[PDB]
Amino acid sequence: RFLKVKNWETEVVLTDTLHLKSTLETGCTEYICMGSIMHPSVATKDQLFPLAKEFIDQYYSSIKRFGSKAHMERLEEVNKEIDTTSTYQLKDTELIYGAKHAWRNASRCVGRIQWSKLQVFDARDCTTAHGMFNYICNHVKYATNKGNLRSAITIFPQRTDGKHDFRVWNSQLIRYAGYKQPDGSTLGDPANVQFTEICIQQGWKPPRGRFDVLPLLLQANGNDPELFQIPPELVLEVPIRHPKFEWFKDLGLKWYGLPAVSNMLLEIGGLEFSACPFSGWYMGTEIGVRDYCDNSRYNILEEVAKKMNLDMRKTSSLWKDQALVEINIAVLYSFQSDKVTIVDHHSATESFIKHMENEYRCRGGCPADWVWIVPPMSGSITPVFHQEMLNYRLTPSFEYQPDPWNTHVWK
Amino acid sequence: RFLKVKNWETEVVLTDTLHLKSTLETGCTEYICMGSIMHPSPEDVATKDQLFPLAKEFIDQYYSSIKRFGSKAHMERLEEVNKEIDTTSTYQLKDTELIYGAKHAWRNASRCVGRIQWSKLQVFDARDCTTAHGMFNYICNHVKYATNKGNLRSAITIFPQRTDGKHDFRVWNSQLIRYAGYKQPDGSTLGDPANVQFTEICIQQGWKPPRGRFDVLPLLLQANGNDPELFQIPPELVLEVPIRHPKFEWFKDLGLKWYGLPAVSNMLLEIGGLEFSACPFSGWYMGTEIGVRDYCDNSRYNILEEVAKKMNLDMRKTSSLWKDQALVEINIAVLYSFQSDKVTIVDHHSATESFIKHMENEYRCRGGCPADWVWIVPPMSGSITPVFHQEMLNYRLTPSFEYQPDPWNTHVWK
Ligand code: HEM
Ligand code: HEM
Ligand SMILES: C[C@H](O)[C@H](O)[C@H]1CNc2nc(N)[nH]c(=O)c2N1
Ligand SMILES: C[C@H](O)[C@H](O)[C@H]1CNc2nc(N)[nH]c(=O)c2N1
Ligand SMILES: Cc1cc(N)nc(CCCN(C)C)c1
Ligand SMILES: Cc1cc(N)nc(CCCN(C)C)c1
Ligand SMILES: [Zn+2]
Repeated sequence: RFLKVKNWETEVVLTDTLHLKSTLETGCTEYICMGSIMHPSVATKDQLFPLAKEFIDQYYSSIKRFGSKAHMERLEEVNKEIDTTSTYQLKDTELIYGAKHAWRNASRCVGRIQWSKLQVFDARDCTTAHGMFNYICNHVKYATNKGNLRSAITIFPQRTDGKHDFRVWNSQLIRYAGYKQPDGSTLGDPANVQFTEICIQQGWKPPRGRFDVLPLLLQANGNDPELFQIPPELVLEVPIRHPKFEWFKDLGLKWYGLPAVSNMLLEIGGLEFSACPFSGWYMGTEIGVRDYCDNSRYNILEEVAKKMNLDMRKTSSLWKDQALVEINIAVLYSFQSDKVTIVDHHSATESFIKHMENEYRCRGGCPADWVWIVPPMSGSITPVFHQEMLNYRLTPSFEYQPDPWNTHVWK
Repeated sequence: RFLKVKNWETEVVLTDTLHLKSTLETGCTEYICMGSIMHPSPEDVATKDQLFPLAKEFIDQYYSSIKRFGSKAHMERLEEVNKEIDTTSTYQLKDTELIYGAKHAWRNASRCVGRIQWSKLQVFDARDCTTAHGMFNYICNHVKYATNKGNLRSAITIFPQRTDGKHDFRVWNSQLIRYAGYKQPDGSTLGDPANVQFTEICIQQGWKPPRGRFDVLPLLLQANGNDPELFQIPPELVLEVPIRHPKFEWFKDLGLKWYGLPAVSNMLLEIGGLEFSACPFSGWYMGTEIGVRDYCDNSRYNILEEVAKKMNLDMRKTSSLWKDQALVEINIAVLYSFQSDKVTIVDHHSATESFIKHMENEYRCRGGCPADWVWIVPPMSGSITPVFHQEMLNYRLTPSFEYQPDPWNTHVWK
C-alpha cells in the first residue's frame, strides 16, 4: 500500500511508502489510538538473527552493496558470532550508520534535518565508571565547542545478559539539582528532586543552590554507580536577560547551553546500547516554556507577570500567555547574545517541514509524532501544526528504558 | 481489556473501559498511527441485514440508558423498527431517542473541548421540513434562540434523515455565519480566504456580493436533493462583536469584527444507522478559535503582520517572536471584546480546565471519555494549559457526528 498525508495550510500532499518497513508497536490498535500516551507497551539466539539480518540487510542496501560479496560474508560472520557468543559485535561503520539512523527515525525529534551530521564517539571499549567519566567529559567538551554546539553521541558497551548494563543514571548530562524544603517549597529544579536525593545519598555534598549542576552518576558493567563532578569549565551556561526589560536579569536565571539525553536506549540490529548519551542544541521553547514555565518546574510565570504589572485576577487577561512570550524572547536573545547556538520554534519547525518533504522524496516517508513535533507554544502559527504526519517505529531506534534505580540490585 | 491514561502535571491515572464498546476503526494499526490525520478511516441504502443490526444496537443502547434494560417498550420498539425497515425501507426515531442521540453524538465528539455541557443541549426536531424555505425558517429560529441576545445557548436543528442519497437535505455553508472571501484582480484576497470557493458558488447563484471584508454569506439551503436556494439571514439575527483592545487604543482602528455564534452546519449526525445530513449545531466560541486561527492562520485573515507593525516589533527575524507577541495581544483583544459586550465566550485556560473536570467525570460514571489530544490542545500556549499534559485515549462511539463531502462535489443539478 501507499499512504497520503496533507498540509492543510499549503495543500502539499506526500505519499508515504516507508511505513511498510515499520516493526514494533505504536501502541495503537485497529479501534483505539494512543498517540498522546507517552510510554505505551535479553534477546535469545533465535530472536537475534532476524533482527541482525534485517539491519545488516539495510546497511548494505544504504551503501549500494546489497547482495554483494562483502554483504553475504558479513551476514555469515554475524550468524557465526550469534552461535558462538549468543550475540555479535557491530563494525564501526555499522555503529555510525546505526546511530545516525536512530536519530533519523526519532519520530518525536524536530531537529532531524541535521541527522546526517552526528559525531559518533565509539566507547564500546569502556570498562569502568571513571572511563565513562572520561568519555562523557570529552563528549561535552566536543559538543559544546565554546558555544558553537555540535551534535554528538557516545555509545558504551551493549547489553549482554542484562546483568552487566552500562547506564548513565542522569537523564541529561547537564541538569540542575532540585531540593525539597521542609515547608513544601522547592529550591532549584523540581523535576530533578528525586535524582538529587539519589546523589546526595551516594555522598554528593550539594551546594543547596538554585542552579547546581548535578553530578554524573555512572554505572559500568552492572556495578553500583559512581559519582563524578563535571569540571565546571566544561559546563557552558547562559545568564538569561531581556532586550527590553532591565529588571529581567534581576530574576537571576541562567540555563546550560548543552542539551543531552542520557536515560535512553539505542537499538541497532537487535543489540541494545543502554548507555548512549546524545547531545544537540536547544530549541528555545524547551527552556523558555517547559523548563521555566511548567507548573512542575521553575514556574517563574507569576514572578515574570508580577514584574510586567499584569492583571493576574482573570485568566482571560492572558497574563500567563503574555508572560510566556517575553520569557521566550529573553531565552533566545540571551543565547544569541552570548553566541551559544539555539533555535527558535519558528525556524526549527520551518526546517522540519523542509526535512520532512525531502525525506518523503528520497526515503519514502518520515515518521513523525505530531503531539511531540508541534512546539508547546504558538502551535498553530508554526507550519508543523497544519502538517499531517504518520507515526511508525523504524529501527534502529532510540527507546525508553526503566529508571536504573528501579532495576539495579545493589552490592 | 483495561487501559490507563495519566496526567503528567498531577500524576492522576484514569482507567478506561469504555473503549471496549468502540464500534469502527480509528485509522490506526499496531504498526502505524494516524492520530494527526484529519480524515482517516448514494447507494449506501442498506438492505435489512445491513440496517437492522445498527438500529437494534442504538435502541438497545437507549433503553439501557433509561433503566429499561430490556422491557415491554424496548421489545415492542425492536419489533416496530423491524416491521418499519421491512416496509418503509428505513425507520423513524421517537422524539426521546432523537434527543438522546443528539446529546450523545456530542458527548462522543472526540475533538470537542467543550463537551462538559453535552447534556444541556437544546434539540430542534425539524424532521417535518420539506423545502429550503422551511429550512431557512428553522435556521432563523435556531440562530435567534441560540444567540439569545449574547447569552448564548447550545442547540441543534435536525432536518429529515437521508433516504436514497438523492433526496438529501444539506446546509451548503460550513458554518451558518461565515464571512465572504473574494479573489482580488492582482492576486490577493479580500475577506476570509477559507470561503473563496463558497463565496463564488453563492455569486454564481446570483448573490450580489457587497465585496467588503466582513460580508456575511447567505444561507445556501438544500431540501430533498433539490437544487440549493439562497437566503440572506436577517442582520438583526447575526450578532457581531467589534474587536477592540483594553490597552492598545489604536487597535479598534484596525476595522476588525467577528460574529458571536459559531454553528457547524456541514457534518452528519449518525444515529442507529440513520444519517442526518443537515444538522447545524451551535455553541459558543473559545477565543483562540477566532484570534489564533480565524485571525492569524496564513491562509486565513493573516492579520499578524499588520498588528505587529502597529506594535513596533522587531520583524527582522523570527527569534524576536514578534508573531507570538502579537498573537497574544490579538486574543486578548478578542476576549476583551466579547466580554465587554456580554457575548458568551470562554478563554482557552478555562475551557481546558473544564474539560479535565469533564474527563474525570466521564471516567467516574461511564468508564472513559474519547478525546483527541491533537484537537483538544488549544493552538496557542498549549503546554501551559492542563490538557497538554493529559494523556488521552481516542476511539469512535456511536451516535456521532461524521464529516461528509462538500455537496457541490456530489450534487446532480436539476
Ligand atoms: C541537533 C539539534 C536538535 C534539536 C533542535 C532537537 C529538538 C528536539 C526537541 C525540541 C525535542 C522534544 C524533547 C522535549 O520536548 O523534551 C526532541 C526530542 C528528541 N530528539 Fe532531538 N533535537 C536535536 C538533536 C537530537 C539528536 C542529536 C538526537 C540523537 C542522536 C535526537 C534525538 C531525539 C530524541 C530521541 C527525542 C525524543 C525525546 C524523548 O522522547 O524523550 N535529537 N528533539
Ligand atoms: C458550547 C460550547 C462549545 C465549545 C466552547 C466548543 C469548543 C470546540 C472547539 C474549540 C473545537 C475545535 C474547533 C476548531 O478549532 O476548529 C470543537 C470541535 C467540535 N465540537 Fe465543540 N464546542 C462547543 C459546543 C459544541 C456543540 C454544542 C457540539 C454539538 C452539538 C459540538 C461538537 C463538536 C464537534 C463535532 C467538533 C469537531 C469539529 C470538527 O471535527 O471539525 N461542540 N469544539
Ligand atoms: C494536520 C492536523 O491534524 C490539523 O492541522 C489539525 C491539528 N489540530 C487542530 N485542532 C483544532 N482544534 N482544529 C484544527 O483544525 C486542527 N487542525
Ligand atoms: C500527555 C502528553 O502526551 C504529554 O504532555 C506530552 C505532549 N507533547 C509533548 N511534546 C513535547 N515536545 N514534549 C513533551 O514532554 C510532551 N509531552
Ligand atoms: C539531543 C537533544 C536536543 C534537544 N534540544 N533536546 C533534547 C531532549 C531534551 C530532553 N527532553 C526529553 C526532556 C535532546
Ligand atoms: C458548535 C461549535 C462550537 C465551537 N465553540 N466551535 C466550533 C468549531 C467550529 C469550526 N470548526 C469545526 C471549523 C463549533
Ligand atoms: Zn494512533
